[PDB]
Amino acid sequence: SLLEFGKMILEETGKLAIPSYSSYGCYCGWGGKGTPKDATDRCCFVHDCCYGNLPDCNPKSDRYKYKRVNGAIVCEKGTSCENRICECDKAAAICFRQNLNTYSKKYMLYPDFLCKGELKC
Ligand SMILES: CN(C)Cc1c[nH]c2c(CCCO)cccc12
Repeated sequence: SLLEFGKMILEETGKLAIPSYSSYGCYCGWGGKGTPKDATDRCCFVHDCCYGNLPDCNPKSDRYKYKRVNGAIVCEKGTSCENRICECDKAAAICFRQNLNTYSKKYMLYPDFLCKGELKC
């Protein structure tokens, strides 16, 4: 669910999902069009694609369970939708973690008209 993914992002990064990632660039949160601005945005693009692979699942509301096994996120057994949503969100959090070194506040609240360039999943 949206709230769980926000917790997973805070644990990984130390940044609150809202407002650090909720409006970042051309793909994070509401959005998803044009050429991703940077590596963090590419994380959101992949995440957006990952959700798109699951048209009959509801990632905002569906709650999954996960644990930590060496500080590592480990998705636990639930429904097939919940399992698949978890793996999507786990990849995004890790991706954000991996790219904190290039995170830029200038891409926060990025303008929609500046998101141009087709990019398929
Ligand atoms: C409670 N709810 C309002 C939280 C929320 C809104 N947008 C979010 C994003 C967007 C980052 C990925 O697209 C990530 C994690 C949580 C949120």
